[PDB]
Amino acid sequence: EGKPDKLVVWENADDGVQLNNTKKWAGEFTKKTGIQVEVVPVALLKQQEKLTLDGPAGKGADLVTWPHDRLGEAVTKGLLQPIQVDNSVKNQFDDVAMKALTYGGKLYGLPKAIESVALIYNKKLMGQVPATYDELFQYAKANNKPDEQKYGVLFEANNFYYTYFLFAAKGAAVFKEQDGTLDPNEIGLNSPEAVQGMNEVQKWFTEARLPQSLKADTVNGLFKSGKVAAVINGPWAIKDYQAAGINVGVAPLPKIDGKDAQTFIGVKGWYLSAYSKYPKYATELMQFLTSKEALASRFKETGEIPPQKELLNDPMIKNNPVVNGFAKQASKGVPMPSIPEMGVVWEPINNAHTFVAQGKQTPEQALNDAVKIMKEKIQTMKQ
Ligand SMILES: OC[C@H]1O[C@@H]2O[C@H]3[C@H](O)[C@@H](O)[C@@H](O[C@H]4[C@H](O)[C@@H](O)[C@@H](O[C@H]5[C@H](O)[C@@H](O)[C@@H](O[C@H]6[C@H](O)[C@@H](O)[C@@H](O[C@H]7[C@H](O)[C@@H](O)[C@@H](O[C@H]8[C@H](O)[C@@H](O)[C@@H](O[C@H]1[C@H](O)[C@H]2O)O[C@@H]8CO)O[C@@H]7CO)O[C@@H]6CO)O[C@@H]5CO)O[C@@H]4CO)O[C@@H]3CO
Repeated sequence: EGKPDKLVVWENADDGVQLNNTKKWAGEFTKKTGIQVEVVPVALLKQQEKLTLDGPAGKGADLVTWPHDRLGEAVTKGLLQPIQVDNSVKNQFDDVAMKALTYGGKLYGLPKAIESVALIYNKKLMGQVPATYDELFQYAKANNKPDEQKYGVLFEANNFYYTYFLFAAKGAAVFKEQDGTLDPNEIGLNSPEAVQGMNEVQKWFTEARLPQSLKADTVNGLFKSGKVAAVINGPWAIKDYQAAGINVGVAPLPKIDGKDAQTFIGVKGWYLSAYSKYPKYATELMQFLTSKEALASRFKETGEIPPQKELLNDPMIKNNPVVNGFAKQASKGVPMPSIPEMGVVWEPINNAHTFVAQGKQTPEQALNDAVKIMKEKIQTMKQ
């Protein structure tokens, strides 16, 4: 008496390819095992906050997903539990991706996607990509006409995730480096070099005339409308652009100060809620959703590159010029930090970008204020 064996999965609310693909494969798991699986759309960046509330209340999903940067935060808050999988299961995936989903020596997920932003261009507007960043920036300055919705280069310049390469080019770092990624609280986001990076961000709004209070929808919408020659964005945008009829090209970001652009690398995995009533069955589902066959289908539908060893060297991924551009850029990037203190960085740093873009605060004042705030919030991350 009482046998409603039902699992809940939260997938990104893209009202599209990512949601459908998971609905597909969860249904195949139901067909195989008899276990009912409900795939519910919840925005990628809202999932961790939602589980924080709903999880302890018994209303959270069994499987959840978000980029790995906030793993340490999630693990320290007790949102997630380490997963029980065989060595052979782990061996199917790329080591960088597995490392990103590991915290304190414990594995917290199986990867679905590995990603970096690159230069995505309209081939009908841009035949050849600029050789350097200075050339890209001049092209932007010469062609960005916000008085007609036409742009040469447009991207989320008010977002640190996107602007990181500007900071990295100047020698700036999220956390200072000294043998290992584990950084106690040495934030480097208001170093002289970090101000240099934020100086470059300012230039995109002053010289290149980028719109105020930017968001993804503005960037994507204007590109899909054929009004933008090039954007800086990730593999997650490709299907949307192609369905909008854009003949898309993808190239690594043009060299900045003569060096490879150091973009963030992101890993998206399935995680297992610490409040799941069925961790055994949910982990079985997690393995099913990240199998070679499942992830090959996921790439075809969603365009997101699966960090599965064999698939990474599969022709549809390694020998696809569009996918190749992202892969090359990611090879020059750095994984986002995943230590708990990373869960204090994003809001103040993005706020700093906004103050700079809106001409309300200087790069120095914005970043100094931001790091002060970060340090303050970290002093409450303990028992
Ligand atoms: O189609 C585009 C996109 O649109 C939808 O997302 C919108 C969302 O639904 C809105 O709610 C709003 O989001 C705000 C959010 O709700 C607020 O809480 C806050 O967000 C904070 C985060 O919660 C917090 O986690 C952190 O976020 C940082 C990440 O942790 C970090 O990993 C990185 O994020 C980047 C991702 O790593 C990367 O994958 C890439 O994301 C793309 C998606 O993968 C792709 O599917 C698609 O997403 C849809 C989405 O499904 C809709 O629901 O496009 C994405 C790129 O546009 O890019 C990420 C960076 O954007 O960096 C972030 C910090 O930027 O900190 C934040 C800030 O405190 O603020 C949110 C914004 O106001 O807006 C989004 C529209 O983007």
